[PDB]
Amino acid sequence: MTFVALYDYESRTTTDLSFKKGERLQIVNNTEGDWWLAHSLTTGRTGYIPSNYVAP
Amino acid sequence: MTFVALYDYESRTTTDLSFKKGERLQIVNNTEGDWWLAHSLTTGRTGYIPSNYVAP
Repeated sequence: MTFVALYDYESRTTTDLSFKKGERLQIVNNTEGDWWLAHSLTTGRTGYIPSNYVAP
Repeated sequence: MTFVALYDYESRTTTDLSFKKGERLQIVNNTEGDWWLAHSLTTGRTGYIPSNYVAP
């Protein structure tokens, strides 16, 4: 259910969450799933993807 | 190792990857881990966090 921040994190974009070590966080269930850093073998581009959009 | 895009996805920020259905993608191993949408019970803010930054 609930996690705790091991480290400070400063947001790098408009969608990530800043937090300081020790905060208590709850994971939100979204349709998109976990996000992974991926490389497209098709296009050569790279960045984060919604795991629920892909399959092995 | 390798996944395939089930759906089109259009990037919403500077760090996500756009792709069209059918592309082949490889997951990149990063230090940050998976990213989760989280809600901070401490601050009330919400957004994506690097899973490796937190523990239960």
